Amino acid sequence: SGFRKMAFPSGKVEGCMVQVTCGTTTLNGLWLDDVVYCPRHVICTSEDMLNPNYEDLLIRKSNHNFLVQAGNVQLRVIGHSMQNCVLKLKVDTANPKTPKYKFVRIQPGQTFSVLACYNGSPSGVYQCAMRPNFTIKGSFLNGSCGSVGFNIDYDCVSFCYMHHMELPTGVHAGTDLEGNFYGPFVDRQTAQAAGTDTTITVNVLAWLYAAVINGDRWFLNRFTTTLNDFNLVAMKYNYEPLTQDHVDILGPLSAQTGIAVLDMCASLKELLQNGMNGRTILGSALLEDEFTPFDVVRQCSGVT
Amino acid sequence: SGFRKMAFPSGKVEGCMVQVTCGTTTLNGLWLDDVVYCPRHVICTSEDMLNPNYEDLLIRKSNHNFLVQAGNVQLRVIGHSMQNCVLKLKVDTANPKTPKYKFVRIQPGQTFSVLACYNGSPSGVYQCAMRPNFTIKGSFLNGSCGSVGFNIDYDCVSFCYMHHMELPTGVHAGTDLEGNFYGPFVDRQTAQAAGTDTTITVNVLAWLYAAVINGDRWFLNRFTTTLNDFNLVAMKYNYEPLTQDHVDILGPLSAQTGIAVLDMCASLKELLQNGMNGRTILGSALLEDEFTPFDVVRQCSGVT
Ligand SMILES: Cc1ccncc1CC(=O)Nc1cccc2c1CNCC2
Ligand SMILES: Cc1ccncc1CC(=O)Nc1cccc2c1CNCC2
Repeated sequence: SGFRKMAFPSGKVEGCMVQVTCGTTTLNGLWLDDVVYCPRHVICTSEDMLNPNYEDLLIRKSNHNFLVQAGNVQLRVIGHSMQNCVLKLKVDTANPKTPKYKFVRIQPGQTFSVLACYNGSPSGVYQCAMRPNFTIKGSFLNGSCGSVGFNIDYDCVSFCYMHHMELPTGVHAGTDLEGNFYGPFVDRQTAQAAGTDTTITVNVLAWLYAAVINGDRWFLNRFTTTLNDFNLVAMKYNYEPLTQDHVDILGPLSAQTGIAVLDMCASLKELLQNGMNGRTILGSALLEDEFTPFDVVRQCSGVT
Repeated sequence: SGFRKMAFPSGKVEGCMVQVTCGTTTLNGLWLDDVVYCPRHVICTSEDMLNPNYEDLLIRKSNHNFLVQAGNVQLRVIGHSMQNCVLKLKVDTANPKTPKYKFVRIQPGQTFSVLACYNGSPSGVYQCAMRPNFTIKGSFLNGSCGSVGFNIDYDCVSFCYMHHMELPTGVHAGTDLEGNFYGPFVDRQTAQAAGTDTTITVNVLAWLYAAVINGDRWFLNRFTTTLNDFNLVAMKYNYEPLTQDHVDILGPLSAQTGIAVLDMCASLKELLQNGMNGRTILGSALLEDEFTPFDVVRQCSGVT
């Protein structure tokens, strides 16, 4: 029992972190096989930041300008290419610690672990969700760029995020491992609107099921609702509309607890309309949306 | 910017996890050098649980009865001994992945990361605090016993906790790595009173400083207080009394922000007396006490 905001064990990812320096800029790279992936803004100086012409800046660089260091050893760079907002530095040595891996583009509302790094060294690990507006609320300081987000399925690490930028609002933006930004963001030092965010309804319901499984049941009520009625409430409270696909994904948790999804929706409806009245659920005084239904089942079943 | 409940990178600890089986019981062990540490209750059956005579149960066991498996390879057990509530299984092979390590007994109110494991395999990592009453609010299922808590200082892992038990209340109890329980707990299947818990005042103030550093400042007020006046409020709200040692530990955060510790105490006093009024601080609707002043500085400075 107990329910925590659990991250994946970061070991397989720690073995891939390297430091990449170009000119006077240092950030993190991800070394998989004989390629090191890092944000392309490593080639920028301070004057470039506002409106960089990455193609021109990269043309002034040669393989020997990209200093890649894996802990204490130096990697020899034999190729460089830009793919969207990432640089791919071909090195002459395959990473001996390369785990089984995939590059994936996650959907908004999905969760992943971040291994925050500075100078190629891991500092900490935390779990977060990709917001519906494609930002993440991380913990990143200057030098953390190139830190990655990932999920693990037994022995396979699916890398889904590489950190690039902190928006003026203090929220974070980045790319998939092919260098495509999540959201409308560009790698420029400029104010950039992040869309209106919403609460991930299916995740809140998953977390309410986790609460019931772990003994927090005070919020269960005598009511039910419909998808239409619940969605009128979700609209008013800036929650994502619930669909039958979301109900279907909540099926295993509904079966385990015996609480029909629409009955849990009626509990969530009452919590939205009345608040918590100074009470808590799983140690939180707000409705938590950073656990997917898959996360709840995994944590509640002890998947390793 | 941003502030997260960050765990240490778990890689150095993942390399030490093994599975220990004795009879029909399987749990986790920690393999450091040529010794495997695990909870002594691995030698119990279901009838033993209520009042085990561990000395007698251990006498019926021989080295070959303790099956230790590190991933896919079997370790040869050449010695066994019980030290308090832990068993130490001497093996013929030193763990090649043994990091630099220490065994430490942490103080209540201090924080650490837990690498939850099942069958010797890591499932997830999370950060928590040792409560003032010596329990931890973890996320542990049957089979997680032997999972450990730790802190990391550059390359040295200080192991501070080994998981043993879930109390009937759903909170967790365990030992230091010498097998001494934190708190009054015994490794028996019985109802055991956990003392009255309190909120870790110095940690809440550290987290309020983290909030100010990261932009959440609405709670700052025009007031100040004294240690005596603040402690009358801490008493009423079940908070640990603040001492000059706690004020001194908050010195670096007070210096960085320019907010005197007693002025932050007056902000905390107003939050205790009036609540949050439906507002949030660092994404929380309650006063968070699982970050020490050291954690706040480490996260805010990017220590790797
Ligand atoms: C300060 C910080 C904190 C947390 N996470 C990231 C950062 C740095 C950042 O946003 N860098 C950046 C992002 C887009 C483009 C460029 C840069 C840097 N100059 C080159 C052009
Ligand atoms: C079920 C669970 C969930 C989370 N964490 C731990 C557990 C198991 C547990 O409390 N075991 C235990 C703790 C003290 C003593 C003994 C045992 C087992 N039998 C032997 C004597």
